[PDB]
Amino acid sequence: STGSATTTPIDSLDDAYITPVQIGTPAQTLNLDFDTGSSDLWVFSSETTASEVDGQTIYTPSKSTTAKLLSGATWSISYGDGSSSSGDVYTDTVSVGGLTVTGQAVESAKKVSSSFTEDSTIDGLLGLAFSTLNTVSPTQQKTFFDNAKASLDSPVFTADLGYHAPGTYNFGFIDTTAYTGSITYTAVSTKQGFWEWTSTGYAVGSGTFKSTSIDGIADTGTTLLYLPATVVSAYWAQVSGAKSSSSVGGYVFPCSATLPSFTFGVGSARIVIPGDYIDFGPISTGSSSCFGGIQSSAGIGINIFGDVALKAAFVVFNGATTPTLGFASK
Repeated sequence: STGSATTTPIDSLDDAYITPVQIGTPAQTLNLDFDTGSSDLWVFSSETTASEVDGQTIYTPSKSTTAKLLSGATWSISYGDGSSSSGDVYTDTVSVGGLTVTGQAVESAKKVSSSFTEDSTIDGLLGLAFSTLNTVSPTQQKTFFDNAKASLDSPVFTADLGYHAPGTYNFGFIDTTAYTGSITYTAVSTKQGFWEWTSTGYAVGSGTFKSTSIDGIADTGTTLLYLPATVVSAYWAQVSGAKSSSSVGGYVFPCSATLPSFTFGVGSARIVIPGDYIDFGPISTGSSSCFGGIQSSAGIGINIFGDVALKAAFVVFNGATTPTLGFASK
């Protein structure tokens, strides 16, 4: 089997991407944030504290003939941005782009933090990291991908995120029309539960490539590119007037600037992030200070190849017995 679904930016900055997901019988379609940095499929629901719902579409398990309470199971998750959610668990039928999993754990939120409430466009998350990170207790549950894997034509999914445009998540096949050149594959460590890999270096604009190992994670659920302070300083030094602002929470730059590109290495291959991808617009409405899309990972504890980086590539998440990651230009 295979599946193919379009993923759409939630706003004009590509802050996140939503993908429609069918849950239950008859189908209830919710728009979920596919997150290769976590491993829980959770949704706003009929159980979510009413004051914490503001515009989201909810899953109502009592209206699904295939829903079953997973008795005694609870979940609770905290994300890198400080947001969180928790609740109980149902199993139900879940379909993405024509690919169906029966008996998928659907984690129903009883509580969500303010960031989730305030984002009316995101109805929940669909985790695509390794199932070892799943938070369901006392019986850990599998991701949608893990459950689907055996049925797929090939044990892979691909992320093809757009810049200010829709893109695609495919399951079970590699669309050879969706990228240019060849795909370069690189090793993955699953030791921390992430799609963790080592970039071979970077360049700023038309500058020379610096060969240096940068361990980090491919994380579709993180907006920006978070890299070591040395790398980030070298980038922003090429933008007149750019500075790190503790009050704003990162590097800012004059909105009048033209940003240089940023290149990262995948083995001997190179992925180029155009400068425009690194512009996250005014820090507040009407400001002439703009927020940067490359930020320091210092104090996160891990480097993160988030959407800024991933959207410059066609990315293969290869879930074979020994997982790997592939990157192609597009």
